[PDB]
Amino acid sequence: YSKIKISGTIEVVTGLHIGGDSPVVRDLQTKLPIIPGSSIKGKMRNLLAKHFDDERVLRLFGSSEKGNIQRARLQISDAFFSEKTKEHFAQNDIAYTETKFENANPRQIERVTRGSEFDFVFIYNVDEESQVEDDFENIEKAIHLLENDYLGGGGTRGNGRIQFKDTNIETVVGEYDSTNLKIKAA
Ligand SMILES: [Ca+2]
Repeated sequence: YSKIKISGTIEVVTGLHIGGDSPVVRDLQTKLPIIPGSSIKGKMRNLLAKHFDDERVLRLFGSSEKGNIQRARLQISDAFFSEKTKEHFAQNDIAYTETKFENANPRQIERVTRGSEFDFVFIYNVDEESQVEDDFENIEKAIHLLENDYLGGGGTRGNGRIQFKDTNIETVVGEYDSTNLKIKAA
């Protein structure tokens, strides 16, 4: 048994709207935009399932469907608005959200602006040492699929594109040697 921490940055590539007229979802303590763990997870899971419910998907993301309750190896935090974004956007006078009319019948839609970065954390639970590499390959695949799709609303009109970067993998509990694990971007 071991826990492996995967951390890095999610960068908004096109305006991101994940909702709670239509405000974006926020961290209740800071009032800043947040990318909920369940949004990231839901898309990774769906995209990976669609790529191959399939045991490689299930053991990674779990299932609460009737008769087959398997626990998730992979836990996905909320991704929080980074300090670096705060400092950079503040100094250079860049908007971190903005509100547009949709495409008094138009809805008013807020989005997180491109260049906004969020710190993310995934925790991987080593329930089976022999499966870690295949699992990390599948996590990598899921991230790639997510980068070629979108999060949130307005996806099919171009919104919600994101990019993962500056990822780091550390064994935080246990002796599993994770130094050879790597999430290859693109
Ligand atoms: Ca490492």
